[PDB]
Amino acid sequence: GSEYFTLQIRGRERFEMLREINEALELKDAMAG
Amino acid sequence: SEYFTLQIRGRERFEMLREINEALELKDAMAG
Amino acid sequence: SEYFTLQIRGRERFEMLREINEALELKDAMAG
Amino acid sequence: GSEYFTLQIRGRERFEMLREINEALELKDAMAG
Repeated sequence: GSEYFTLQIRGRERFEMLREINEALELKDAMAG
Repeated sequence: SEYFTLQIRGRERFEMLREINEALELKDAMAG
Repeated sequence: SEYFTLQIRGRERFEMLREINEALELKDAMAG
Repeated sequence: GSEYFTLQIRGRERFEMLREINEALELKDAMAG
């Protein structure tokens, strides 16, 4: 299975941007299986 | 400022998002 | 709405940003 | 040299987010040469 990694992000706005991207990529993951 | 953490699935995805993240940090630093 | 264009240098970078872009579109569509 | 590609982006906020990312990546390009 996938290994998980943690990224340190500077700034709330940047965090929210990268979090939204990550959440979207994970939704794509869910449709693949 | 306290920094945030984001947990990412997959090495390639992590490396991509890390590259983006660090490039954004560089852009801030180069502006001054 | 009129959509925007962004010009990107490099196939790998383009594919990465396109994947992100389309995943965001999917997230919108799945919310309703 | 690099080939350029155009991406169609839906929504101004998303455009600004991806544009900022792209601009940052290109700045990194400039420091490599």
